[PDB]
Parts: sequence; structure tokens; C-alpha cells
Amino acid sequence: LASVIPDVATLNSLFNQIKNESCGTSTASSPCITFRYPVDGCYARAHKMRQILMNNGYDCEKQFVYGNLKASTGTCCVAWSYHVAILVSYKNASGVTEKRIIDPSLFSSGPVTDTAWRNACVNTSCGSASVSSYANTAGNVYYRSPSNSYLYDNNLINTNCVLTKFSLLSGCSPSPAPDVSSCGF
Ligand code: NA
Repeated sequence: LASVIPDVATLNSLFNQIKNESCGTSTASSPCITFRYPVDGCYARAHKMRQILMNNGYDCEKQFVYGNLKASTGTCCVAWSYHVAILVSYKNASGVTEKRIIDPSLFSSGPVTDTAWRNACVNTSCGSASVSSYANTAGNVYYRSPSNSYLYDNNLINTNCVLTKFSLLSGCSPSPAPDVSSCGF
């Protein structure tokens, strides 16, 4: 298991592998990743992206951002108290380590800097918005509270259950998302 991806070609491959699992595509396996439904389930999307990296022999970090968050899909807005995505480390063309967020719910075309990512979580086309804090964690953290408490989903039982519950959903409705209380760990 490697924390640093060896090159940009591999980072791009991994991005494509993640995008290929998006709900709405012919290419995805069960459960598809519900990037088109940004209302909720970010934690599950992130952990499923991490599973794809691990399938490939890589791990990553999570970045959690907290605040009065607002994001747009291009036709509707969602409001969040937190968001999470995977923060991938890789070696650039001269062997120096760089990091990028992968989050196709906000950036469908490729990896982006964490500063661009956090700014998309405070999108003022959806009204007032601000970041109160952000934190990086090991990838294995499923959720991090603003008080630095961790929860885990090591066998992806919660992840897969939530993704399945949200499988048919798209856009910014329904909001709140349907109940996922019955999904275990
Ligand atoms: Na979420």
C-alpha cells in the first residue's frame, strides 16, 4: 500500500477509473458513485473513491471542510455544514510530491488543488458562504467532526449501503436526502 502515486499518468488513470464509476454512466459497477447527487452522502462518495485507489495499491488522505458551505452543479444549489473528498499525493514530472483533490461532484474534468476545491464549497452564486475550518486526515477516516472525533467504515458497509440508497437520485432534490439510518457498519 503506497501513500504517494508515482506519476501524473497514474494520477490521471486513477481519476478516470473513479469517473467511470459515476452514476449515470454505462461504465459503472454496483453501486455507482452518486456524484450527480450532491445533497448528501459525500462521506460515502469519498470512501468509495478511496476503495478504487486501494484496488490499485494506493491510499490517500481525506480533506474535510466545514462552514456555511454552498455549492452549485450548474443548474441548482446545495447547502452543507461540511464536505469531504480525497486528497491524493503524487510525484510530479521532476519527482517532487504534489497533492490534488479528486471530487467529481464539483470538478468533473480532473484533479484540482485543495484551495480551488474549498472555494467551490463556498460558491456565492448560491448565496452567502464561508469556511470555518478544514482538516486533513488519513484516508481511512470516514467522518471527522469539527471537534476532531473520527468514525470509520473499514469494510465499506456503510458506504455501499448509502450509495445504493442514493443510486437513482440526481440534482439538488430531494433535500433533505432520504433516511440512511438503517445503513450499518
Ligand atoms: Na455530504
